[PDB]
Order: sequence, then structure tokens, then C-alpha cells
Amino acid sequence: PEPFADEALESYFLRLSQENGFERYRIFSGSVQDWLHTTDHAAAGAFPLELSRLNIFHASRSSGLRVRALQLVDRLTDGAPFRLLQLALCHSAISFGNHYKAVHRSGVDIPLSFIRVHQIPCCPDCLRESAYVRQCWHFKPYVGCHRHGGRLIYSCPACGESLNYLASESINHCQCGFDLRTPDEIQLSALA
DNA sequence: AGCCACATCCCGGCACTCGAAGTCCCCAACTTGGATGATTTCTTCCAGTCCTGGTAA
Repeated sequence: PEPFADEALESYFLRLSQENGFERYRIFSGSVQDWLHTTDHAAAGAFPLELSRLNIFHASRSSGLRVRALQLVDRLTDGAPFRLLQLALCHSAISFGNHYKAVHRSGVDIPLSFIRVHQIPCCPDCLRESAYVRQCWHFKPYVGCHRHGGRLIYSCPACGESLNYLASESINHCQCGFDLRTPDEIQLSALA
């Protein structure tokens, strides 16, 4: 699978597992963690399985060991040493005022508080063209979208069941639900 | 190899600095020569009383 220019790190990895047929939990644990362990023990010890936990700004001190795991993937998938690292969210070296935590992604630093940790929404009008969870949704200051007739990002309660893509890793549909093919200022607010 | 209890750990939060002039440095402190003789040191009288044995002829 090739990465998209605007793709989240977790989206790419989910697609990769699935592309190789590693659809189930047990093989997700396996095709990921056990292979890493058998390369070297450190690539696995630094690598918890749950998806939310995988990104750097969720991590503690042993980041370099997690990076080594990214580097093993870079070899396995015929990559480049920074192909994935250009996508990851890391600890900024810049305080952003009053000792706040701030998070750095290839040139843009966004304060910790604007990261939309829970209830990621989606836009069916773009998902039907290329189905992968995209970046710029994880931002708190971002409702609606550019293009697509505007309107609202279709929000978490799709059908009497809260949605996201991390506690339940499907893109087109989630849990009990279906394939989701379901006021004129926010399109300016959208430009983050 | 998978599941569960318990350790800590770091960010967001909170509170403090705290009134409000300075008061001199340094180096030296004395040598010598002698301390007196001649005499004497008290005497009279007195120094309480009564209670509180065991054992055998």
C-alpha cells in the first residue's frame, strides 16, 4: 500500500495489515508483534498492540526503541528511513507558553489540547473516493470541510452506537452499522 | 503464551520568591638593681535531773 500525502500513521498501518490479509485480532497481534520480537526483542517490548497507544505522543521515555520498530517496517516494506517518520506526532521541543505540552508533526506544532482524542468523525463524500482515515480530522478546531458541498462532518452516533476507528478498526462501516454512504462560517474555520 | 494487581509516573494545577543603601584595610607591645630590724601572746569558778529487761528462785 502506498501512503497518502495527508494520511495518519495509524491509517496506513491498519491498511497494511488488512492488505496482507492480517484481518483478525490474533494475526494483528502476530503479524505485527511476534515478527518484531523475532527480529529483535526491543522492537516488541516497546510495542503495545492497541492502536491508540502506538503513536509517539502517547509514549513515554523509550521512544528510540519504538522508532527502531518503525525502521524494521521501512526495510520490510521497501521504504526509506523517514517515510513513516514524516507522518508521526512527536514531543515538541517548544513549550508553546506557560510550560504547556505541544505536539510536533513535520513542521507544524499543535497544542496538546486541540488533539481530538476521542470520537473521530468522517466525511462520506470523500471516503467514497479513497477509503482511509485521513489527517485533519483529529483536530478539535475543525468542523465541516472544504469542498463536498460543505455541511458537517458526519459525527460519532451514526446509528445509535457511538463510532470511532480505533477501539473498532474498520473504515467503511463499524460494529453494528452500515457502509457509511448515509450556517456558513465553519468552512473558514476549516482552514487549519 | 494469555490474563490480572499493583506499583509508579507525568501533565495540568497551585502556591511562593520579595519591598527597600553601604559602616576600613596593615605592622610593632621595654630593658638593670634592691622587700628591715627587737620586744611581748591572761587570770577566777562552774559541766543537771527521770521513765523506757528476761529468766528463774
